[PDB]
Amino acid sequence: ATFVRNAWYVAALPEELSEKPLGRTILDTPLALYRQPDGVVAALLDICPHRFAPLSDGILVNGHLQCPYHGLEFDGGGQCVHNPHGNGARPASLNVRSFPVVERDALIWIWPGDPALADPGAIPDFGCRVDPAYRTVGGYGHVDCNYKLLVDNLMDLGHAQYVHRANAQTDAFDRLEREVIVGDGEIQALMKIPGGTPSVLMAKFLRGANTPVDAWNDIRWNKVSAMLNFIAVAPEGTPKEQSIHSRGTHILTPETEASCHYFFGSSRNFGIDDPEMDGVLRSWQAQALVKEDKVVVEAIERRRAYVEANGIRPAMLSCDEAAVRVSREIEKLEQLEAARL
Amino acid sequence: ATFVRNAWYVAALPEELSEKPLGRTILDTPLALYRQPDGVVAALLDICPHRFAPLSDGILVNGHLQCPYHGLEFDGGGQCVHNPHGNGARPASLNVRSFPVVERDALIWIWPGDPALADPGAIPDFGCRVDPAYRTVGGYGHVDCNYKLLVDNLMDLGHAQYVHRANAQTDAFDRLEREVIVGDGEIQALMKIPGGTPSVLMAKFLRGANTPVDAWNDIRWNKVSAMLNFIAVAPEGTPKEQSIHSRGTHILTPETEASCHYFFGSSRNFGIDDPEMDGVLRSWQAQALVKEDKVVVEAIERRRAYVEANGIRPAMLSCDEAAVRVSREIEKLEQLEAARL
Amino acid sequence: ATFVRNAWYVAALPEELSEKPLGRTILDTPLALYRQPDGVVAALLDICPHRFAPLSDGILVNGHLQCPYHGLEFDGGGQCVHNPHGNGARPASLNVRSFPVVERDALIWIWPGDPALADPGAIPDFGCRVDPAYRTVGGYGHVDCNYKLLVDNLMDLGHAQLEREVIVGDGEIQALMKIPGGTPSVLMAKFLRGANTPVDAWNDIRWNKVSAMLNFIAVAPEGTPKEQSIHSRGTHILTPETEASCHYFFGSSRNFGIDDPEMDGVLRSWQAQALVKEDKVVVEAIERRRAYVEANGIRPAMLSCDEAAVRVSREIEKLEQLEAARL
Ligand SMILES: COc1c(Cl)ccc(Cl)c1C(=O)O
Ligand SMILES: COc1c(Cl)ccc(Cl)c1C(=O)O
Ligand code: FES
Ligand code: FES
Ligand code: FES
Ligand SMILES: [Fe+3]
Ligand SMILES: [Fe+3]
Repeated sequence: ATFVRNAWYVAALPEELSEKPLGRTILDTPLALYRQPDGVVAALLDICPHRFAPLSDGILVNGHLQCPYHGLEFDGGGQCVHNPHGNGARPASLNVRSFPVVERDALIWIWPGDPALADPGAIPDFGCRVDPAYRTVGGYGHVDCNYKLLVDNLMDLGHAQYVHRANAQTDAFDRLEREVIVGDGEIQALMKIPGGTPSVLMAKFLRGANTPVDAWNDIRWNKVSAMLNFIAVAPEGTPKEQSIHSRGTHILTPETEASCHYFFGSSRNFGIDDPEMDGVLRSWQAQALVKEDKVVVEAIERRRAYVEANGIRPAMLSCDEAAVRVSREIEKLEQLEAARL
Repeated sequence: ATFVRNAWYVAALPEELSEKPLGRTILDTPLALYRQPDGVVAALLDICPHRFAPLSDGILVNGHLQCPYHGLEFDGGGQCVHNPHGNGARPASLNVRSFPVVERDALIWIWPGDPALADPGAIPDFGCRVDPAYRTVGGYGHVDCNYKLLVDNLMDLGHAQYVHRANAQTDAFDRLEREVIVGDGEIQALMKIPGGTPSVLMAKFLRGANTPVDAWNDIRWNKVSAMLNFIAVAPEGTPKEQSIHSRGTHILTPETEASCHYFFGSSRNFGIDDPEMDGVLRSWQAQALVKEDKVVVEAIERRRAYVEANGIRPAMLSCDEAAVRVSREIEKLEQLEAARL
Repeated sequence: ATFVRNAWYVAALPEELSEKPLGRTILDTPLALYRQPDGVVAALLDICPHRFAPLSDGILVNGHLQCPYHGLEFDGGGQCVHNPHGNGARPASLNVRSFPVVERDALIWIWPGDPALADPGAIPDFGCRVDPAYRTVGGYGHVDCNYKLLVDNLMDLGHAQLEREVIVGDGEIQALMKIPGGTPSVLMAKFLRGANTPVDAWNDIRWNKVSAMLNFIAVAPEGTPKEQSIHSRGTHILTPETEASCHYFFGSSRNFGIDDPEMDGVLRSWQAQALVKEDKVVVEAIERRRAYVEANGIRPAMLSCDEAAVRVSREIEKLEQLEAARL
């Protein structure tokens, strides 16, 4: 019920779309997502103007989505291009809502609010995902929790030390150094674990290479819920700019008030042509983000009723600065909109 | 929550009942339906007056339904005929509600509203179901949608062109001619598809007959949600009367506000003694009515919250006349009751 | 939504707890139940004060439960004993609620209400469960019905077909039934292979504040004190989970065939000792009909066998009102 509608959200990964429509709900709005014959992606309200049937269950005819119930056909703009009934007239009332959609950086961005306020120049920058110098692998995940819980999770990558201990635990955690940068529509949480033994996973990034290492876990947040992290590890004490790293795509899109879509990926500049390294990253993604994080956040969502019924508020720790700031920016965006209508 | 209680509804097909009670919910009312030893069907509120146990889980004793919890026995009138506890007294408070029920035309009709207003002369006529000149086959189906969505579906038989695309397909759909006839508690939609290629179904009807054909697809609606259609097809261009036909039973009974029972059947006057034609009708029903229709309407029900939250109203086409009229008669009946009671 | 919070409820059987926390909901309150290294059971609100993660999914560190999300560690009192972040300060806001818990009679009792009113002297007496003269076997069961339906069932003395007698005390109610000789079938199956000749049967049940019951099933030759008879005291305790679901703790404490594995298996069966499948179908079915009975104005029609149940039911209702009246 409480969403920030005026903003770009990822609705799907390119590989998920085709001429066969995908039905997906974004911010409590059912959408029919498909790629037209010319390759351009279209996003229509998944509700036929005639009798509300799911257009996503239909097929393309002459490149146009055909409602499976009574045959009305629509173009990517939501305009009804064919009515096989009676005089076959096509009054404006037969047009269906179409959403602004942009395919960029191997992501399908959608604007669920006022289409007049849709500005592609405001789409977060995830260029590394299509940078030939980087190798990108990732996937999709559905989680039964409010998207904000996952934003919190990610804005404190420090949870890895426990929730993903088997892979990310470090014996230098106590020596953690952290800063928070607030910018124009952007917040960054910087983390540096100095001179520690590489973690199981960082050891894999360096290929079983132990030796005293330096690690960085930064994360950038952009308006609403799009984040890109910086996971780097380098021996002794080398520069952070000359180190091996992975820029992780971590984007959340609310489905319902208590559920969300999770788009994740890894864009690395090492072992670029190595199927095994691809396996490590995918294995990590499947185990950490899709299961371990899922377990915790889904359990937290189940306890929301109790915390709200009672007057329980969270007790912040020294690692929550970035998360609280992001959280407050989102709350402000919610309030602005609530004040628009 | 919103039902027209003062009307006869089909609660079950005769073959569904026996001495073993059937538990079924009609208009949010749980019923225990069974056939007594003398063969007369009884309908009791499926809630024991003692501690609310489901009488439908009990068995008959001396022809009386015995509650499975503590043994109170009831007769078809809902009267408690035996109390095995203490002095075994049977105060009126132990009687359970019994509903007016009539077995006619191979259908079990029940009156869930004001019992004093129940009048068997008001039961729709489905005589063809027990006419020795007709061969009748059918069945039952449960659907997760408000019953009105299925009334719309049936009153707008045209959808078969796209929904049943593989069976009811017709190359004369654009040469369609409709005719609506209004009446008291009765509305009829007539449709004709002359001089065209028969669909696979009609083909199987005329035993794979060659040459063009003249079909007939009418449907009659009676107060609330009981319909009988007329599917006729004839060699080339012959009369509508002498034509081989099937009178289809299509009756809906709401279960909950978002779910309903669907009683269907075919009463044909051709291939009467042919197990195969039987298979042709049973297959169609299983395929078209239970599978294909189910999908479309259940998806529409899931989109109700969104259309209501927003102010979306349906955009009617030239094929919606009969459906809109029926829909308006039902709405009026709802209003009368809402007023009346 | 409607619970009597100020009372002791069984949250688990001893054998269910260990250093690996058990997550369980009691009266709509999620709990993390575990046994510390010294063997003492602890019960914490299963909600970390930091960001609400389930402590029940964590593990013990130095004998302290560690939240699986960001590592805060707590002691059995709910006090935060370690914060691995920043200056590692531990302000009182990091403490988590801890519930009064007592392990007695091979049962884990918890007080979910006003912690100030909790008094261990008020815990029902189930001593037979740890009496060396008795052999006790039992188990756990979950049921999708309001706990009151099971209280009714039990107060209707194993109805699966001096004399009558119902005693009403304070926070306690007993229903006694002594049946000389027999008419349908007596002597009982287990009691069979012991004590013959004319006998006397016994089937009583004791109810204690809210939903804890202990029954008495016994038999002895002609005239004989129910004390020295061949008997079994059945533990039948219910603890609401949600308004429409509950936990069922059951057990048998017998003084016969004490060293005989044969009987344990049957005396440990959920269907044979707590509720036959056929009856479980009934209480869950009754729960599904609550909406209809409430929507309409349907009230139950009592029979001659409902006396004990109605009385217990009325004592519970009074307890509900007392608490409600507070707030
Ligand atoms: C969750 O953030 C990560 C951490 Cl903490 C370590 C390694 C990786 Cl690949 C990621 C990632 O971006 O998925
Ligand atoms: C759905 O109504 C029908 C149509 Cl449109 C064509 C053929 C048949 Cl058999 C039926 C039927 O009664 O099921
Ligand atoms: S509901 Fe889409 S054409 Fe009828
Ligand atoms: S609930 Fe039917 S006899 Fe007791
Ligand atoms: S939620 Fe428990 S330490 Fe953060
Ligand atoms: Fe994580
Ligand atoms: Fe259909």
